[PDB]
Amino acid sequence: HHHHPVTPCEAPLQWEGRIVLYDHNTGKNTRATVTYDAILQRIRILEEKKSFVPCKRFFEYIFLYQEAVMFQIEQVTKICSKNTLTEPWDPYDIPENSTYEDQYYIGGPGDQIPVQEWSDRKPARKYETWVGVYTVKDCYPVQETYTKNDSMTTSTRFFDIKLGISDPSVFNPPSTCEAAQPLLM
Amino acid sequence: HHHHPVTPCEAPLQWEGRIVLYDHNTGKNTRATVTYDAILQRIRILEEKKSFVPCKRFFEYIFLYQEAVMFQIEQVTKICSKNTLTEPWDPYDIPENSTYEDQYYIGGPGDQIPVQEWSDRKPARKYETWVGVYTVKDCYPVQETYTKNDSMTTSTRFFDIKLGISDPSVFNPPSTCEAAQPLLM
Ligand SMILES: [Ca+2]
Ligand SMILES: [Ca+2]
Ligand SMILES: [Cl-]
Ligand SMILES: [Cl-]
Ligand SMILES: [Cl-]
Ligand SMILES: [Cl-]
Ligand SMILES: [Ir+4]
Repeated sequence: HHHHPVTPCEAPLQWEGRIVLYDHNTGKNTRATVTYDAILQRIRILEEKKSFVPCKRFFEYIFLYQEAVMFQIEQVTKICSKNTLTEPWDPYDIPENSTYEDQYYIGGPGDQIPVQEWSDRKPARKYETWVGVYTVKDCYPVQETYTKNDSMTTSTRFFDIKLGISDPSVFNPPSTCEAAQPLLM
Repeated sequence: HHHHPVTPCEAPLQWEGRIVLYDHNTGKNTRATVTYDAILQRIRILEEKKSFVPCKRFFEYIFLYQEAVMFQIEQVTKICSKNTLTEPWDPYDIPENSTYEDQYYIGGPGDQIPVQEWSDRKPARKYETWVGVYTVKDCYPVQETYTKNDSMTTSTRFFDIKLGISDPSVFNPPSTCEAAQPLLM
């Protein structure tokens, strides 16, 4: 008998890593290099081009939540958009009041890792809007599903995570962002 | 005035590296990981698959010139061919009697490398059948063009070369080569 943990582990506050964003609404899998900083509430997201995908435009996003602004740079053409942020900062961590779902091992004999699953499950709602899988040892994000705001659901996978920000230069918006608010999409 | 060098540098005898084979006769660019051993006169060549090339079969070649045999393994299906070698061993080096052509730098200010060009040029023949480019410092192969045997010409580029054979296991033919001489092509 293992004690149901009273609160979730604390996710790391700063890291450089890579994600896949699976958007169910359009079926698109966006691959990205991420710089994540829950202390200054900024996140920088660089989309990746793969061989022979049939879209031609790739974006860098710099979310600066402490200055209420997001910059979106078309990577090739360097066209920059500057937009106001209305929405609060949302960390990649387990909220304090989350429901404990389970603990299990991912992978094989010898090469396997213990992880935990948390959710926002509560008896009043049939369906969860949030599920997070996090390592037991270091509380690193592994996967999140997020059903939020009338039924736009995303699935995020996280990998190659490295504690710390070895390159803070990425949060400086480029010279071209003396700029306006386009919808680039 | 630099003295015309009396003999070419001596190419390294053993290395692991990668090549591109450009065959003019068919236009095909074959990318390969190579294990090269001029002492035991063996060479092992592993073709590389790239995303969405329209051929489906990729070969490992183990040339054992000291036992007069070559093994060709279809990589996925592991079908093995065992063939006799009639042809003598040919090293990746500059033959002793080669004509000196030139010395120059490849690349830019700060990031540039000095290399030499040798050939089999002689006044009796209008066209060279062999041209080799080799580093000045270490005599590493950079590029060869080979017009030999009625006008089948190949161009080879060499890169990521590492002195020594850190993995001799590659010269052991697989369990499936209790086997016969197919033409796989
Ligand atoms: Ca969150
Ligand atoms: Ca040769
Ligand atoms: Cl790719
Ligand atoms: Cl790739
Ligand atoms: Cl590829
Ligand atoms: Cl690739
Ligand atoms: Ir690729």
